[PDB]
Amino acid sequence: QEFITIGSGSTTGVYFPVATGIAKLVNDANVGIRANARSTGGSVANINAINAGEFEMALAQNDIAYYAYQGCCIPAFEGKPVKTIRALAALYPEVVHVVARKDAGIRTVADLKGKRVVVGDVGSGTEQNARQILEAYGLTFDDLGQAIRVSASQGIQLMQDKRADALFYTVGLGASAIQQLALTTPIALVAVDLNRIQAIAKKYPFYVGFNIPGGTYKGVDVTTPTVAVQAMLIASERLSEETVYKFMKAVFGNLEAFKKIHPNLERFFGLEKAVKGLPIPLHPGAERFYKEAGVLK
Ligand SMILES: N[C@@H](CCC(=O)O)C(=O)O
Repeated sequence: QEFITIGSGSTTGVYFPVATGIAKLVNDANVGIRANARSTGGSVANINAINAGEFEMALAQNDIAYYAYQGCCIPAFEGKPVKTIRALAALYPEVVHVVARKDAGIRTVADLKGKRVVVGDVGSGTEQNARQILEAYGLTFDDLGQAIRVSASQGIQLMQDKRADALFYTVGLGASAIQQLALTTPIALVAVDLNRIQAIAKKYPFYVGFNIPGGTYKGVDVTTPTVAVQAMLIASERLSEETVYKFMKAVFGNLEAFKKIHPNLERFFGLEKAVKGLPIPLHPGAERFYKEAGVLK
């Protein structure tokens, strides 16, 4: 068998269940691939691991993938393009969640000054968005009381224990980590003003407005106006066309099966959307798949 490891994120985010379900589905297709998901810090770690030859595929944010491919915009990639990544599919929106304890004196992003904040994991996309958003509100990590980098499960535990005041997570709606925190702890979601971000859209062009419906998380009954990017499935350029083509048919050829993997896929995924506005080139095997499917002409 040909072994594929799919980098993901924290076990209580959305990448990890999605990657796990993708891996199972391609294994079940009996196409000579043996796939597994791996938990990681998220997008930056995942791209680095593809480039290093450690992972064959991963989930990543569209913004981070662009920055990697261009060698720009964030410190992790500035100065050295990562041209070894290719797109397979745009998947679903990843929303910037800014979670605050209700007792912490936080109603806006500006209130994070002096607070203990989980800014994202080491190697996360989340941290990059947090840094950009804080600067749009006139803050740096140094203005925080503590800038904490940990996994989603560690981060929610800190907020449960009142060892953190707030937590950022760029993640699909309905992440277990967030759901679990809302069940135990009085929390709110802090708004992120797109227009304040928009002042920085020249530099960071992938933010879109996104409104988290009220009642998504327990006790959070009001809507939350924030911003989103897009989750993507990416792959090494070094994977053969034939391997990627077979993978694509096994995973995306099976649309009902694919959408069962996570509610975000059922809600948001579609084949036409999968190829729209991509930040990096498609893998040849994906191009072939989408051409046959009639999605690319
Ligand atoms: N987009 C997040 C991870 C989201 C998830 O694990 O679902 C990141 O790159 O850090």
